[PDB]
Amino acid sequence: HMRTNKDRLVRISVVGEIAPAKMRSPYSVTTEGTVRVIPVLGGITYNVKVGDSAYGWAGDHVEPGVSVMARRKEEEIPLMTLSCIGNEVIVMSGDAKGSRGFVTGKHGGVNHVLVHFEEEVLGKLMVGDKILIKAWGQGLKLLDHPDVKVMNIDPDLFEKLGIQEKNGKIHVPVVAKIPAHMMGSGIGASSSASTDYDIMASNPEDLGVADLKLGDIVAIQDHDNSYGVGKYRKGAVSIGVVVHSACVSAGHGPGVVVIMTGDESKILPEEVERANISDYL
Amino acid sequence: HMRTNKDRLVRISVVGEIAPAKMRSPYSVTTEGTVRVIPVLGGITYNVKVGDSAYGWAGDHVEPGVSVMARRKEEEIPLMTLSCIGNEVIVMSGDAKGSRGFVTGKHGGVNHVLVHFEEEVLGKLMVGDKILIKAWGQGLKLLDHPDVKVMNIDPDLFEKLGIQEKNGKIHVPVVAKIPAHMMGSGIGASSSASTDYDIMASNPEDLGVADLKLGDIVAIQDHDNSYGVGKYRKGAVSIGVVVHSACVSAGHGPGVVVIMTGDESKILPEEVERANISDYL
Amino acid sequence: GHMRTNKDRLVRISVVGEIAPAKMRSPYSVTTEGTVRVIPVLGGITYNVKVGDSAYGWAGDHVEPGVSVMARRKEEEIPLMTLSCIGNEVIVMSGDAKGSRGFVTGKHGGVNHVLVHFEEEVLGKLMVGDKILIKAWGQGLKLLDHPDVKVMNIDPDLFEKLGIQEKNGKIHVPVVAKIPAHMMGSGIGASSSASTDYDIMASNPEDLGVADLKLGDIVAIQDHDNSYGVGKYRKGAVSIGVVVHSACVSAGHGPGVVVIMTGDESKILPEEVERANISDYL
Amino acid sequence: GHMRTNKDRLVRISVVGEIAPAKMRSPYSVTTEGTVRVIPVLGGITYNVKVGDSAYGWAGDHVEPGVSVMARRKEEEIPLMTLSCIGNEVIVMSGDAKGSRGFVTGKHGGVNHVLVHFEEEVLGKLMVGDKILIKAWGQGLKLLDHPDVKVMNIDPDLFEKLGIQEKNGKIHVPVVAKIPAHMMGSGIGASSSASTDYDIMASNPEDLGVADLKLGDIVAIQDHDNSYGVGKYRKGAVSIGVVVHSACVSAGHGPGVVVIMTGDESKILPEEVERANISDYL
Amino acid sequence: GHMRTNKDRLVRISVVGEIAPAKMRSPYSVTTEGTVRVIPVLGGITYNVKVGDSAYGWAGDHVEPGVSVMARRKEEEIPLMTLSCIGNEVIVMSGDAKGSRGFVTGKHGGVNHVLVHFEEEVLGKLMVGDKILIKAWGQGLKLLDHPDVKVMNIDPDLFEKLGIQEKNGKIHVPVVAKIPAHMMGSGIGASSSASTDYDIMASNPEDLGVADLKLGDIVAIQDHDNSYGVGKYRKGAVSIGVVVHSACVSAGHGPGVVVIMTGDESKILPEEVERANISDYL
Ligand SMILES: [Cl-]
Ligand SMILES: [Cl-]
Ligand SMILES: [Cl-]
Ligand SMILES: [Cl-]
Ligand SMILES: [Cl-]
Ligand SMILES: [Cl-]
Ligand SMILES: [Cl-]
Ligand SMILES: [Cl-]
Ligand SMILES: [Cl-]
Ligand SMILES: [Cl-]
Ligand SMILES: [Cl-]
Ligand SMILES: [Cl-]
Ligand SMILES: [Cl-]
Ligand SMILES: [Cl-]
Repeated sequence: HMRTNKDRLVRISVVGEIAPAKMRSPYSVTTEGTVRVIPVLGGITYNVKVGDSAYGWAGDHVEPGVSVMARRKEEEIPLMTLSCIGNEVIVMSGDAKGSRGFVTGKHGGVNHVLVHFEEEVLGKLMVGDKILIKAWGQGLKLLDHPDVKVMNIDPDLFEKLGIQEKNGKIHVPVVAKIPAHMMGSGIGASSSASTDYDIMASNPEDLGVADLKLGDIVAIQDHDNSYGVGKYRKGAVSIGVVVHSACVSAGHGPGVVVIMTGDESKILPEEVERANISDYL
Repeated sequence: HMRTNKDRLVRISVVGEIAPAKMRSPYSVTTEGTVRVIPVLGGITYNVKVGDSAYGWAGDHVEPGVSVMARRKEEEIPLMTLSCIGNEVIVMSGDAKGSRGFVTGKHGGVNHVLVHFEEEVLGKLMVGDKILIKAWGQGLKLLDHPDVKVMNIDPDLFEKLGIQEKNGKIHVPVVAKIPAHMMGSGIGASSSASTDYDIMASNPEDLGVADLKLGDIVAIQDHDNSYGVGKYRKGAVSIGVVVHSACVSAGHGPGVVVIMTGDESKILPEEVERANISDYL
Repeated sequence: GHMRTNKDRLVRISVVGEIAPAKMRSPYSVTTEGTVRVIPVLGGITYNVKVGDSAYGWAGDHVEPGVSVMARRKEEEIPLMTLSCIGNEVIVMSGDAKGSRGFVTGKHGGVNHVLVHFEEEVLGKLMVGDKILIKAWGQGLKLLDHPDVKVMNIDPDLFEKLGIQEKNGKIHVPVVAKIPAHMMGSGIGASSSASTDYDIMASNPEDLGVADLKLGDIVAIQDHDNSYGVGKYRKGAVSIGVVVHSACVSAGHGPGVVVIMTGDESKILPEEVERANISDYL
Repeated sequence: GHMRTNKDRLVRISVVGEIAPAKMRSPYSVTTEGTVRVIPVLGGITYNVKVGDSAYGWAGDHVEPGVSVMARRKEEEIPLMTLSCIGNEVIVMSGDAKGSRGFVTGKHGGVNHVLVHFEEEVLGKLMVGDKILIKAWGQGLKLLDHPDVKVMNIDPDLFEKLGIQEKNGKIHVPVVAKIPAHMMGSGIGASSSASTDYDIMASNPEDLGVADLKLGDIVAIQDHDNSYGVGKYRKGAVSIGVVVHSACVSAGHGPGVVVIMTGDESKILPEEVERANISDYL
Repeated sequence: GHMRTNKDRLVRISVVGEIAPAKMRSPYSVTTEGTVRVIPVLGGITYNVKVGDSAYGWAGDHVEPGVSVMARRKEEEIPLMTLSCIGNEVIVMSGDAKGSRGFVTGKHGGVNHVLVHFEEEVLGKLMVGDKILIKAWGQGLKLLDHPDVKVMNIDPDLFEKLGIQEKNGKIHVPVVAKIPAHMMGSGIGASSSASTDYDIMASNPEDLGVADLKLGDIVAIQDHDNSYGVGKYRKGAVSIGVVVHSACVSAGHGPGVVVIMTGDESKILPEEVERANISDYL
C-alpha cells in the first residue's frame, strides 16, 4: 500500500449525541410539485443500513443506522469536519454503553455523522445517548502522489478499498462513474471536509447501473473537490462514498462524501461489480 | 390481505417524554356559556383507558393512558407526524424502564401522542420519563388501490382491523357513520398526518349510537382527508380512530385520527356493533 | 326606527395595533389536491383587493382586503381581536397618512389581524409598521327586546344600517346566501366567536348555490350556534355573519366569516336578497 | 400584442424590508485554489456596481448591484424573498431619500436579500437601515394558452417588454447565452425557485463561450427544470433566468440567476442574441 | 504620477456604524509596574486629542483620537473593521451634525472601533449613538507592477498622496521611524491584518530613537510580514503602517499601528524623514 503521513495525524475525541428524527414539515415536496408524508432524516433508523440500496425506500434523505448530532451549534464544525468514514465510535451513555461502531458517512445542513453498530445494539439505543467518535484522518497525504488529495477517510479503511498505485497512477475501484451534471444540492459548500453533496438521479438506471447502494464507492467525473465542493473542471475526478438514500425534491438524491480528488491523468477509476465499505466493517 | 409497500417503509426512533397534566385555565367554558372546574389533557390518566366510553367523564379533552409530548418545539412535528396508532412504545427511563406499550392516538394543538401500557406499569411511571416510539407506517400504500390513501397506522395493526377487499371495494368495519356536519375543531389543519379532529357531538345518541368509545373506528361521511383535514366533498369518505374524550366547549368533542380516506366508489364503511383498536392491543 | 339596545352603556375604548407585513410561513401553499402553488397570502396593505370585491377568482390564499392590522406584541392580541368591531372607526397615527380615517371591515383569527378599509388615495402613503388606532365599540351590545338573540362584533351605528327589521317579534335579516352547517370548516371550536372568524370551505361560489360571494357580504349560517365558542352544530340555530377574507386553496379553508348575530330560527329570519354588503354603508 | 395571462387576478401587496449592511462572516474569502483574499462581499449600498455592468472583473465576491434589502426580522424573510419580483416598484420610506422610487433587479438566497436599482442621485442619500417598501406583484402569473410553461419571479409589466414572442404556439425568448446543466452550482436543491437564485459556476465568461456576462442579462439554462425546487436535471427541459449578482471566488459559486420561466424545449425556444438585459427597460 | 493599480475594479460599499460611548471595563488601568491608575480610555468623542497630535504625553490609555465608531451589533463588526480604510469618506447620518463629512484616520481591534476625524466645529454637535456612514473603499487594492508588495487598509486616493515613489522598480516610502520587530506587541497573531491594528510597545518615544511619535504618523516595521495574519517575524520582511491610537500603560501595549503595505526589503525602501503624517492630507 501507499506511503502516507498517517503517523503525523492527530487522533482526537469528537463528541455528539444520537439525533432525533427531524422533520421541518410533515410534507416533502416532490419534483412534480406534489406533497408526500414520509420519514426523513435523523434518528436510529432500524431497517435501513450501510450495504442496503439507496433507492426504493418510502422515505426522503433517509440516513442509515444511527444519526449523531452536536450537543450545540458551536460543536458542529468540528463534528462534521474531523469525523472520517471508518473511524471508531463508542456509545458513552444509556443501555448500549461501551458498544462500538464505525462512521459510515456524514450529512451536511442538519450536520449529522452517521454510524453503523451491530443489529443487537440498535434495540438498546435511545435518542440523546452520548457518542464518542475517535476522529482520525483529516490531514492525510499520499507522500508519493502530492497532487492527489485525500480526505474524510480513516487511514486503516483507506488501505482496504483495493486502491493500487501503478506507474505514478492511482487505480480506484468504483461501482459507477457519475457525470458532473448529475450532481446537485451541496455544490458550493465551503469545504468538502465537512459535508456531502447529492447525486440527483431519481432512479439508478439514470446513472446506468441496476442499483446504487449505501456505502458504494463512486467516481464523480469533472468535479474538483479540493477546497469547496463541486467545482466543475474538465479532466478533474473525485472519488466518494454514498452515504444517504434517494430524495423526492428537485436537486436532491443520494449523498456522497468525497474521499479523493485530483486530475484524470493521476486518478483512474475502474468500474467493478462491487465496491462498498460495508464489506470492510 | 391487501398488497402494500410495507417492506419499503422506514422504521425510525421518535422520542418524547411523559407530558404533565395541562390546563391553561382552571375553568373550561361550556357551550351554554358556563364555567366548570374539571381535569383536562396530558399526564398519566390512571382510570381512563382505550376501550372506555368517550362520554360520561367529569372532564374535558381527557386523554386515555399516557400522554407523550416532545422534548422541545423543533421535535413536535416529527413526533406528531411519524407516530402511528399501533406502534410499539418503550419506556426508556424511570422505574418502568423497559416496559412496552402501544400508540393509541395523537392529539394536535398540545401535540401529544397517546400510549397504552398495562395497568401495573402506570403506577411506576413519572411525568418527564423518557419515551421511545418505534415509528412506522407513514408512506404505506395499497398497491392495488392507488386512490385509497392510508395513514397514521401501524401496518401490522392495519391488517387486523377486518378490512377486506370485496366486490370491487374496500369494506371497513366502523361503529358509526358520522355526518360531515358533526365534525368541528381541527378542520383545516395543515396535514391529516399530524393531528386529530373533533366529532362535535355532545351525546353519543346525537350520532345514533348508544355509546362511542375511546379506540373506536368510525367513518366520516363526505370528508376527504388526503392532505389537509376536513374537506367537505359529497361522496368522499374517511375512516378514523377515536382518540380522546368528549369535551364541554362549542365545536369540540371526541377527537378522531384519520387512517383511510378516498371516494365512496372505492370505500364501503360497514356499520357494526364493535370496532375498537383495544381488541387487538 | 331601530331595535332597542343597551348602546349607551357600552364602553368605547382605544385599541392599538400596527400595519402588518405580508406573511408566509412557506413559499408554498398546499392545495386540496396535494399540489403546491406559490401565491400571495395574508397580511400587508393589499393594493388591489378591497371590501366589495369578490372573495373568489384571485391568485392568492387567505387574501385580506385593504390594510391588515396586527398587535404590537402577543399580550395585546386578545384585546385587539376581541374588542375591534366591524364598522369601528380607525385612525392612522404615524407615517405619511397620519390622520387618515377608515373602518374595520373584518378580522381574522390565527395570525390575529383586524382588517381595515381606507380610501384609495391613503393606501399609497401607508407603510408596514405604521401605528393604528381602532376606536373599539360594540362588544356587550344587547337587543333589549330579544334577550335570546345575541349580537356581537359589530359597531352599533353600522348595525342600524343593515336593513335588519323587527316585525311581529321576529328579526328579518337580509343575506346573500344561506350556508349549510357542513360548509363550515377552519375556526370551528375557537374559544370565542368574539375574537375570530371561521371559514366557509366552498371552493366555488356555485358550491353554495350562488354566482358570487363578495368580501363584505352578509350571510346566514344554518344550524350553527355561535353564542360562546365558534360553530356549535344545533338543528334550528341560525347565525348571521360578514365575509372578511378571500377563498383559500387548502383543505378545510375558505372565505372567512365573522359572526354578528346568533340565535334560534324561530326568532332570526334570514331573507335571501340580491345585495347585502357592508361596503354600501362605508 | 402579448401572451394571454391571468394578470388581472394577481394580488399586489406591500412587502417590507430595510437596507442591509455590508456583510462578511470572515475577513477572508476562500478561493477554488485554496488561498485567501480580503475583498468586499455582499449587502449594502454598492456605489459603483449596477445592473448592466459586467458580472466579472470586480475585486469582490458575490457583489450585489445597487441597494440590498433585507428583512426586518427572520419571520419576514420568506415573504420578502418569495413575493418580490424583478421589475417591481420600490419606494424608500424613511431617511433622506424618502419618496424615491426604484425597481427590483434581482434577489439572492441564503442571506436573503432583494436587490434594487435607484437612480444615481438617490444613492448618496441612502443609509443602511432605511425602510424599504416593495410593491410586490407577479407570483401566480400564468400563461393561459401555455399551461406547461411556468413563469415566475417577474413583474407582469416587465415581462411584456422583454421581447418574448409567441409564434405558432412556441415561445421565443431572447437570451445572451445558453448555459449547460453542468455549469450550474450553488443553490441547486433549494426548496423553491420562487425564493432564491442559483449560481452559474463559471470562473470566466469564456467558460460559457461568451466574452462577457452582465448583471441583468437574460440567459437560458439548458436541461434544468425549475418548476418547484431548483436545478432538476432533465434532458429537454429549459429554463430562462436573469443574472442578479457578481462572480465569486469560491468553488461551486458564480453569478447568480433568478429563474423567470421554465418548461420543455418543444415550447420554449431560446434565441441567442447580442443583447438582452433588464437594464434597458428599467 | 502614480503606481499602476486595479483601483477601477475595487468595490465601494456602505459600511454602517454608530458613535461609540467611552468604554471602561474597570475604573482602573494596570501599569507595567503593577500599580493602578484612574484615567480615560477608549471610545467616545474625544474633544482634545486628534490626528496629528502626539501619541504620548496624555493622562489616558489607548486614547482614540476624534470620533470612535462601533458596529450596531456584533454581526456587523467584521465588515466594519475589514472594509473601512484609512482615508475613506465618512458622513454623519443622524443627529445635529447630520450631513457633516470626515475621514477615517484608523481602526482599533478588540473593541473594534473605526476612528474618524471631523472638523472641530462638528464635534460639539455630535452625540454618542449618532449614525455613521463609511464609504468603504480600498480592500482588494493591488499594485499591478509589484505583485509581491501587498497593500491594504488604505483609501486609493489617500495612498496616492503619501509621497511614495516608484523608482527603478523600488518603492520608496517616507516614514518617521523604523521600528524593530521586538518592539511590536499586542495584536501579533490576529487573524487578518485587514481588520485590526497592533501595538508598538514602546513606553517612550525615545525607546524608538525619536523625540515624538504622532497619531497619524507613517512608520516602518522591520522584519515583520503582515500579508495575512498579523506580525509574522521574517528577517528581511518590511511593513509600513499608520499610528492610530495613543500610548498605553500596560505591559505589551502601546500606540497602535494599522498596516498599509507589506513585502520584502529589496522592494520596499523606507526613508526616514522629518514629517510623514496623514493629517497633512485630510
Ligand atoms: Cl448502518
Ligand atoms: Cl501526484
Ligand atoms: Cl390506554
Ligand atoms: Cl383505487
Ligand atoms: Cl352533512
Ligand atoms: Cl378594503
Ligand atoms: Cl328572544
Ligand atoms: Cl348540514
Ligand atoms: Cl443597480
Ligand atoms: Cl404548454
Ligand atoms: Cl450538461
Ligand atoms: Cl481626529
Ligand atoms: Cl514585486
Ligand atoms: Cl528585532
